[PDB]
Amino acid sequence: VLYVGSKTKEGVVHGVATVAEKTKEQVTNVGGAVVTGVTAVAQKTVEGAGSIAAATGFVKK
Amino acid sequence: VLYVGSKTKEGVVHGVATVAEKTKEQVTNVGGAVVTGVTAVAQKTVEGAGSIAAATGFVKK
Amino acid sequence: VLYVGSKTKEGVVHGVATVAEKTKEQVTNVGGAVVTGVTAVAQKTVEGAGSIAAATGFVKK
Amino acid sequence: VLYVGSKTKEGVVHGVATVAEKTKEQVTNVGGAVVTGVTAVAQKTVEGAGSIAAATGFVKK
Amino acid sequence: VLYVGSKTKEGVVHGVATVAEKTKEQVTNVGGAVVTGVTAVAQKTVEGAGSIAAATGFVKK
Amino acid sequence: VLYVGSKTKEGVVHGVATVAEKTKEQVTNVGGAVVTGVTAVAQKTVEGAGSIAAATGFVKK
Amino acid sequence: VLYVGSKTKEGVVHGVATVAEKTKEQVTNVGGAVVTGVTAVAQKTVEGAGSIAAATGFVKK
Amino acid sequence: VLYVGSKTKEGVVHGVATVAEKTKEQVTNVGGAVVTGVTAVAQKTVEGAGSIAAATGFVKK
Ligand SMILES: Cc1ccc2c(c1)sc(-c1ccc(N(C)C)cc1)[n+]2C
Ligand SMILES: Cc1ccc2c(c1)sc(-c1ccc(N(C)C)cc1)[n+]2C
Ligand SMILES: Cc1ccc2c(c1)sc(-c1ccc(N(C)C)cc1)[n+]2C
Ligand SMILES: Cc1ccc2c(c1)sc(-c1ccc(N(C)C)cc1)[n+]2C
Ligand SMILES: Cc1ccc2c(c1)sc(-c1ccc(N(C)C)cc1)[n+]2C
Ligand SMILES: Cc1ccc2c(c1)sc(-c1ccc(N(C)C)cc1)[n+]2C
Ligand SMILES: Cc1ccc2c(c1)sc(-c1ccc(N(C)C)cc1)[n+]2C
Ligand SMILES: Cc1ccc2c(c1)sc(-c1ccc(N(C)C)cc1)[n+]2C
Repeated sequence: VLYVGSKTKEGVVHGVATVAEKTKEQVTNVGGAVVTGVTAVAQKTVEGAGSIAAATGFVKK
Repeated sequence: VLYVGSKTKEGVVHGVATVAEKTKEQVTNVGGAVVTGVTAVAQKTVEGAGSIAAATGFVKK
Repeated sequence: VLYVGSKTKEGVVHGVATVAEKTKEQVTNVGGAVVTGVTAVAQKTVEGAGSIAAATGFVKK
Repeated sequence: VLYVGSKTKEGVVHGVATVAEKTKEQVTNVGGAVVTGVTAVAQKTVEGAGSIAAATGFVKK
Repeated sequence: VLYVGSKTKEGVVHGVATVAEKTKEQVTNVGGAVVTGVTAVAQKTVEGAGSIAAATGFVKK
Repeated sequence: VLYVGSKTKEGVVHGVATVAEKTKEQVTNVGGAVVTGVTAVAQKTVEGAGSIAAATGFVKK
Repeated sequence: VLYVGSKTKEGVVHGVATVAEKTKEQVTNVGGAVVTGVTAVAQKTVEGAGSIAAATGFVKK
Repeated sequence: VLYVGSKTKEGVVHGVATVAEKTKEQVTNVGGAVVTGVTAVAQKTVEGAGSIAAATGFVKK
């Protein structure tokens, strides 16, 4: 009955340095799912599913 | 009955430096799903599904 | 009845330095799922499934 | 009834330096699931399944 | 007699990302010389002295 | 008599990522010379002295 | 008489990632010379002295 | 008479990752010379003295 939060962190990203030097980056997709290059991502979910970088081929029900 | 939040963080991104030097970046998609290049993203969901970089091939019900 | 959080961390990423030098990066997908290059990702889920870099081939029910 | 958290850490990644020099990185997927290159990832799940880098071939029910 | 320069670089700085988070930065100088915080500086000198971040206490001739 | 330069580099800095988190940075100088924090600096000198981060106490001739 | 330079490098710095987390950084100088924190520095000198991070106490001639 | 340089390197630094976590860094100088923290430095000198991190107490001629 006396919750006291103070300077708390939940789902936090900080202090990120990235260098990426590429000559050729190619993605070829035929009927599927491709996720590429996810950087410095943060989230908080309450009462639900939390997905960040999810690829599902297909759902053929 | 006495929740006291103070300087709390939930789903936070800060301090991000990114350099990307590419000569050729190509994406070719035929009937699928492609997600590429997600940087410095933050969210908070209450009572729901929270997705950031999600690719689903297809839903053929 | 007297929860007192103070400077706590849950699902936190900080202080990350990355260099990536490639000449050719290629992804070829035919009806599947490919996830590539997930860096500096943090999340917190309450009452749900938490996935970060998940690839599912397909769901043929 | 008197939980007192102080400077605690749960699912935390910090102080990570990575260099990756490649001439050719290729992924070829035909109807499966491929996950590649997951770095500096942290999460905390309460009352749910927590997966980071999971690849499932397919679910044919 | 046939100098042919092509895409040459001399005194060049490029692709620099910097983050600096400080709570207190102080400089106290009494009769001296202080240089602080020189970032991403480039020069080319022909037939002369080239100095970038030089501090000389004093010249009492 | 047929100098042919092509894509040459002399005094070059590139691809630099820096993070600096400090609580207190102090410099106290009394009659001297202090140089601090020189990052990503490049120069080319022809027929002269080339100094980057030089501190001389004093010159009492 | 047929110098042919091609993709040559002289005094070059590239691909540098640095993280520095300090609580207290102090410099106290009384009549001397202090150099601190020189990162990712490159130079080329022709027909002269080349110094990068040089500290001289004093020159009392 | 037919010098042919090709993809040569002279005084080159590349691919450097550094993390430094300190609680207290102090320098106290009284009439001397202190050099501290030189990282990822490259130079090329022709017909001259090349010094990188040199500290001289004093020159009392
Ligand atoms: C910081 C924080 C976050 C959530 C949170 C609390 C504190 S306390 C609490 C709670 C949940 C269920 C019940 N009952 C049904 C008896 C009573 C309290 N929640 C859900
Ligand atoms: C900061 C914060 C946010 C939400 C929050 C609390 C604190 S505490 C609380 C709560 C949830 C359910 C119930 N019952 C059904 C007994 C009673 C209280 N919520 C929903
Ligand atoms: C920081 C924090 C977050 C959540 C949290 C607590 C502390 S304590 C608590 C709780 C859960 C279930 C029940 N009952 C059903 C007896 C009573 C209390 N929750 C849910
Ligand atoms: C830090 C922290 C996190 C969770 C947490 C506590 C403290 S204390 C607690 C709890 C769980 C169940 C019950 N009952 C049903 C008697 C009472 C308390 N939880 C769930
Ligand atoms: C790219 C470039 C820049 C300058 C440069 C050359 C090429 S070639 C040259 C030269 C210097 C001195 C003399 N003599 C006194 C015989 C003859 C030529 N300079 C001065
Ligand atoms: C790329 C480059 C840079 C400088 C440079 C050359 C090529 S070639 C040259 C030279 C210097 C002296 C003389 N004499 C006095 C015979 C003739 C040529 N310099 C000075
Ligand atoms: C790339 C490069 C840069 C400079 C350079 C050469 C090649 S070749 C050369 C030279 C120096 C001295 C003399 N004489 C006095 C006979 C003749 C040639 N320089 C000065
Ligand atoms: C790559 C490179 C760099 C320097 C360089 C050469 C090639 S070739 C050369 C040279 C020096 C002296 C003389 N004489 C006085 C006969 C002739 C040539 N240098 C000085």
